[PDB]
Amino acid sequence: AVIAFGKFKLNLGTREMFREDEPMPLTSGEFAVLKALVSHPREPLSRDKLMNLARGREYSAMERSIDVQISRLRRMVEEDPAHPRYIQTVWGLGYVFVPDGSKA
Repeated sequence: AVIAFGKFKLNLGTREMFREDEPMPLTSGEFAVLKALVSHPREPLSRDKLMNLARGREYSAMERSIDVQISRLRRMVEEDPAHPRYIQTVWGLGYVFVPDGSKA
């Protein structure tokens, strides 16, 4: 279902994410993008497959952005876009989502 954290809060079903209360809109592209990652936990996929997955039917076949999107996504989830937690960007791979942390 939705994805909430100790402080952060996210929900695809409602497409509403916030941290502590700060309401943040997640456009199709964004949500779809993240959703993709939230669709496959611990699954490293290339930047292409990233937007690709998000690029299904809904209006997500135009906003070709992942590096800029992810970065922004890594922020909302992690105030500090340097030391994330549920976002493990791999240059070799692409973008993996390891919740809590186990093995990149």
